Amino acid sequence: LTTSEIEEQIKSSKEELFNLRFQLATGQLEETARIRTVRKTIARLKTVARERE
RNA sequence: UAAGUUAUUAAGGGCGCACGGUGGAUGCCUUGGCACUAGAAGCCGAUGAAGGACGUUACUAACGACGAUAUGCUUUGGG
Repeated sequence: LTTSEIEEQIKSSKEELFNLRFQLATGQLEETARIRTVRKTIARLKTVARERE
């Protein structure tokens, strides 16, 4: 859905990535494979929203 | 302790030979080039061009690829 697609990307996958990058810099964030996995999730959400228009 | 005569020494050097260094010629190689044949095909840009700067990865100087959807995203067919 138009709104659900936006809500999931804005509050989730964005603030979630903020914590990962923040946690890593402090030196207490393992599981590095979770950043790239979330980075590309936003790319797919913005691909559907742009073509659906 | 007479008259006469002729040798060794090699501080160093010369010639020959043996065995080592320095140096990168020669032989054998090719990821790179040069001269051509035939068939395409001979422009891009204000709907922002040709070339550039700065950025993008789990840590990333710099080469290639990408542009805040950043070392990639979707879909349609090959494997």
